[PDB]
Amino acid sequence: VRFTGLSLKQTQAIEVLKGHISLPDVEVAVTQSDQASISIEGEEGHYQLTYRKPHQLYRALSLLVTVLAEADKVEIEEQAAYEDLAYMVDCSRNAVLNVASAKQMIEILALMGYSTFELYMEDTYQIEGQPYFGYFRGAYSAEELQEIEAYAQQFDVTFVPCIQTLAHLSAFVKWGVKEVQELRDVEDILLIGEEKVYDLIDGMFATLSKLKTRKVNIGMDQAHLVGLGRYLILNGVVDRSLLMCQHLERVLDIADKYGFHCQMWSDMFFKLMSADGQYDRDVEIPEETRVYLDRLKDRVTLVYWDYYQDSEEKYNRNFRNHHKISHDLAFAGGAWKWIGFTPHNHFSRLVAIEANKACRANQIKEVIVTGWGDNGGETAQFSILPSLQIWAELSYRNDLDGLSAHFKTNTGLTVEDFMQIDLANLLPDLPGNLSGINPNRYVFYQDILCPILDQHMTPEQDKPHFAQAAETLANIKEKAGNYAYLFETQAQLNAILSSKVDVGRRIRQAYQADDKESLQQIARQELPELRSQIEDFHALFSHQWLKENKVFGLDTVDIRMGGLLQRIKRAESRIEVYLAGQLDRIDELEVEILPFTDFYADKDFAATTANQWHTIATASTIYTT
Amino acid sequence: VRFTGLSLKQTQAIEVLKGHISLPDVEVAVTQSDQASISIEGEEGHYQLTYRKPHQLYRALSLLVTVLAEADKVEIEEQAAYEDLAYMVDCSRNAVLNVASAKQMIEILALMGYSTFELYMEDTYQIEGQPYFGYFRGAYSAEELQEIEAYAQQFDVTFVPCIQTLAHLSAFVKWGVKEVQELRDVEDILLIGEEKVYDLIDGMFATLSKLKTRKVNIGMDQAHLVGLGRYLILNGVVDRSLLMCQHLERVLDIADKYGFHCQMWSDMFFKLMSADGQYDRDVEIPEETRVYLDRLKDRVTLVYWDYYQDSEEKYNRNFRNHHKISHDLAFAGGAWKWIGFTPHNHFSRLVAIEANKACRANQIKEVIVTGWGDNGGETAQFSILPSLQIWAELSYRNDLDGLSAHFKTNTGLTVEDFMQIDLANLLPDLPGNLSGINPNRYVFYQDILCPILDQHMTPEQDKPHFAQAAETLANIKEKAGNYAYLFETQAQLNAILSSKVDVGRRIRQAYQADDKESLQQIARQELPELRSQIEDFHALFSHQWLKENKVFGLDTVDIRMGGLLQRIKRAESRIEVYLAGQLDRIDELEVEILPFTDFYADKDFAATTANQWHTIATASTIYTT
Ligand SMILES: CC(=O)N[C@@H]1[C@@H](O)[C@@H](O)[C@@H](CO)O[C@H]1O
Ligand SMILES: CC(=O)N[C@@H]1[C@@H](O)[C@@H](O)[C@@H](CO)O[C@H]1O
Repeated sequence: VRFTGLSLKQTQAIEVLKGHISLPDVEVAVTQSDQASISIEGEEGHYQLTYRKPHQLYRALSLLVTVLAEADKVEIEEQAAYEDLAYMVDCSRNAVLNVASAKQMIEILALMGYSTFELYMEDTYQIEGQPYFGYFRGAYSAEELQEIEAYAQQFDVTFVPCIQTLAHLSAFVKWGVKEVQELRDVEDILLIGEEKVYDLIDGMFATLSKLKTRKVNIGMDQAHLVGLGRYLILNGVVDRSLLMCQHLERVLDIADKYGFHCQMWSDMFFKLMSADGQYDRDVEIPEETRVYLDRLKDRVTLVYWDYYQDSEEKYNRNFRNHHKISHDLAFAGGAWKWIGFTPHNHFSRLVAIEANKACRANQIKEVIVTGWGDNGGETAQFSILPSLQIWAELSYRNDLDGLSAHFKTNTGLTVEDFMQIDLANLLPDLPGNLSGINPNRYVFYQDILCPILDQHMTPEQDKPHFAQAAETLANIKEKAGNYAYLFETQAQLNAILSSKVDVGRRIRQAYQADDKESLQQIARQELPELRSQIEDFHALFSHQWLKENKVFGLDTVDIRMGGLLQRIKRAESRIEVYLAGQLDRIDELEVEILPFTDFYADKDFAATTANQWHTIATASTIYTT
Repeated sequence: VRFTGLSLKQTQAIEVLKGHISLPDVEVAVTQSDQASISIEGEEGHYQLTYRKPHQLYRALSLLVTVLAEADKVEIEEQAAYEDLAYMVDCSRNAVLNVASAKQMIEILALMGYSTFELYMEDTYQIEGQPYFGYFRGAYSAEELQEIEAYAQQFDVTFVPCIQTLAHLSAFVKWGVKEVQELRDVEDILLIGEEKVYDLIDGMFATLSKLKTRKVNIGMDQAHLVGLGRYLILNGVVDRSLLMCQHLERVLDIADKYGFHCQMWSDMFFKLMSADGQYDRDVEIPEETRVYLDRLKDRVTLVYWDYYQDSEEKYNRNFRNHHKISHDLAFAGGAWKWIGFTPHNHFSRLVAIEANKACRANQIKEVIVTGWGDNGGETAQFSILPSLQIWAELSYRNDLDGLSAHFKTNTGLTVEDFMQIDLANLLPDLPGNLSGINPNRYVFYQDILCPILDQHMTPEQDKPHFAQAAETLANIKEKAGNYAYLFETQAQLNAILSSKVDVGRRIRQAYQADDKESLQQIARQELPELRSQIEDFHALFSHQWLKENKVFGLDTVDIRMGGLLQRIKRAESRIEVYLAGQLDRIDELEVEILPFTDFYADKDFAATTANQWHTIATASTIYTT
């Protein structure tokens, strides 16, 4: 590859990206031009490449590599619909992306066309004088954040931290020392009005001000009981919509002190000013709150977040609700990686297509693609690359015609192969448009003796689905190069699910039929083999985790999986005592299984959504007193 | 032994009790008399024994066996201070007392002098038409409760179910079906004013009405956020003291429909009407509430519960507070068995002495001794027998001069030997008068690599304390007869704690000193042996659990211990990886350990209180989303 017109910075960036893409032997003249986000023209090995914004050079090169495998003549012109496209990684659900993996992620985002990289850190960044904040969580040092940001800057990608300045601070506020307890209202919510809370928040911005970036998402989502705990005890009943504004104004003043411009999640305005306390509502704004908001709206960008709607109209409705408060809006979409071990790129594609229509219809300047890790971070950080390419394609081209070819240029895999990563969730009888259906997770963590999700299993279809999935994924692993770990992990999981999906039911059928030879088989052969496979899964999972994340947080998985293993040993031992005639009855097996949840009771399929480890694993108490 | 004056019922009861006590070959003439709770006179093999209330015969027999070992001549007269002395077993914290153990407990309570046996059941009794209420919890059927009660009736011991009609329903309200969710306010609290809530409660009393007893404790403690969840969203802001009264009225109306008389925990009146939301307060009663409350207080007995005070004076202050609301009061004291694996009979003794003074000074007629099982029910049900004998002696004699001798008649062990059961809690530098200090539990469940309670350990003291305790307990085990299991369990726990108390610290010390030999030894000898020892403990614990309780709830302990075991394996593997030179640092060990809590920071000792498994075991998230 011969380039003319590059700076040293750009030539060095390109050197890094040769680790992902193969530049052919051609001559490319490069310039900045406002004419297009990306333009590439020329033929017979001599090409002219222009970008509007510096970071767009890297997507241009991915396009160039792609189209030259196909043809000698190139006519590319792209007009991105969004001023900014960002990817936000969850670093608060136990999985803290390690620095080396943050660098890989940045490289890929740059090839895809993202302008912005973001980390969501509730308590997982260090604040001077707050030793419990992020303690044993692998909180990023200021230096690590600076290194990560500086790396992104190598590709003209900007960095935006997503923090919390109200709720979602559960891992911090649990620490039973006065310096932390005095900051609390209730649950995971900080105490509005308490000066020590504003000292903490000032501390958050002092840390962040060590970065170059002056753009921040301050959070403030899901503070459902705000003003109703220690706040209510100290101050009595207040208008909670005004309370939100008072808090918001204090935080904005602190941001201003450090020169930051803020975004925030939008949901609490709607929840606190709607009759049934929900996000998706047209709001009745009390006049005093309307006056307060009118002055605050000019100082903050509201982020409408929605990972769920299957149609443009549903989004547009919410955009119209938001316009009643502000026209300075951004949108946050979803790269589904928060439903256990296995992502849902398929569902992500479905909703992105529709969200992109709505966002364009409402002149949304910025889309933030979110990669949440709900309830323990058990899905791989790189599991959702197809979703990321999907949104990039939608911004730059408004279609997916180039999705797989650009994807294979950037990763070595076709997007279709990569999206087989979803397989543990893709039961055949599901419609593609319902969210959160996560058998990958609940089949895995379910008990043996007390299988409380058993009514949601359909062994005739599920067993061969999982078995075939494991074979499909082993084949993809062998051609996945450096992405192999992802597929190996999923293959082993599907192998486990193919038998575990009904082992609990088979134990009960054998018990009821008095088939003792079968119980003996299950206790002495199948369940010990099940433990061996789970330990193999745990090893693969640990390799995956340690490759992507800091070690901190893996401990919760160690605990969860060690518990599962011990519960399988209980199944073995209880069966043995019964077979030895030292029990008349196995009481666990005498209990009739009820539906776990009725959330999809009306549908013809049996699967469901169950995404809390502690209620998957047992009907007993385990965290409560 | 030969008796005259016995009914058939009494003759049958004494036959059963010969299983516990050794009646000497003497002649006893028995009659009821008003002259004393119990009197015994006579000599030379011929005795006259009177009792006031039928159940007191059985304590009288315990006393007779005791004194006849001392002497031929007998002069006994007792006047009990309390009309009723009850023991309440927690059957809601995962450990549901099996029917066989309920019968043993009743037999022992009879010999001690208790008039009343109680079971605390949040969701752990069956309600027709409510299939999720007690699901997979080992909830008692009506027939099991009837059997337990009829068995108590054999000894003229009455039965009082303790239930919940407001909060503490967490194991039920988690179930994600509409028929459960529609009953919810917030957290573990039912939705006041919802008719389906009142249908549920009617169901509760429908079940209980199948019993003979017409006395019930309806709960209503600790509903901290009542009115502030779904209640607030549906109904707006209301006077919460009035809300409580409205709910209470409804519940009492349901009780009246079935002929019940109610007791209730008193705390929410004080908490809702005090300015800081605390129990130990003389409260200003709002005017509208006083009207409502004065009516309600004539329909229910308030139970002042307090397990913590080391002085009469503090109890007296709270009695005075209560007396400004009602003179229809009972008192609840504590047999401390809710702080992990190991009871605190010693601390129970200390507070009982002072509480007994206060109850006597305030004319209290009924004392309920409570045996809570907080956060998984991991302490043995029979671990607190000394605390039970203590309260019986305080009622009947107003002193403990007879405590050890009556205890040994009743159990075969001196009370001093039995109370060694407490040892895993009895660190030598603790004063006797501070509650909740439970190294038994937190030393056990603490992580290895990330030992977040390490600052609370005092190895030079604690190590020989635990090792010596294990020997002491092994000796007592050998003379404990049918109670041996209790001491066997505790012996193995103390053996584990003597090394585990500082294994995390020694790993850190060897790591910093670069003592790779000690790291090897710890990885390859100590930690595998530790896992072996914990598996033995798990085996002993399981035998104890299955002897005393239903199998339901053991699963949570399997999970917890399974997870601990797996975390010890992680410590082994991380060290190995490091020893192999495939890591430059073990990041877990580079984190400086802070105090876990400042609760007892001002004291001379290092130990503390930490009684939530999920926060002992990890600093990561584990139940939150
Ligand atoms: C702003 C926002 O997205 N908040 C939460 C987020 O933390 C994560 O849990 C996500 C996926 O389930 O759901 C949202 O309710
Ligand atoms: C009425 C009552 O005693 N309520 C609770 C009880 O459930 C138990 O948890 C106990 C020991 O901690 O503490 C209490 O505050």
